[PDB]
Amino acid sequence: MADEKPKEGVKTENNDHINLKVAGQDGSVVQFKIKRHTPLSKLMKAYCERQGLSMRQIRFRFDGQPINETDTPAQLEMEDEDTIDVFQQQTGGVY
Repeated sequence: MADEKPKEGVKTENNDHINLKVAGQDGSVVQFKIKRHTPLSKLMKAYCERQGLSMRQIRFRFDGQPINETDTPAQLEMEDEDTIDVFQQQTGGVY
């Protein structure tokens, strides 16, 4: 069915608080914090804002199984300072 798709920056209640590490071999490792029920997308958009060198070349992957955009750390078990391997461009960023 058709519905709204608000993709803006906003704050919300505090559910959980886990840890994550974006180890980009094609760029650099970066640590960040997020809640249990939170759209990883919000993290992507923010990334570009800082280092918009490869927003269309981002792919979160873990040493166990692939990850999508409609997924969460709740049913992924990716907490406790879990470093999710991520790949990026080769001639666009800086590694």
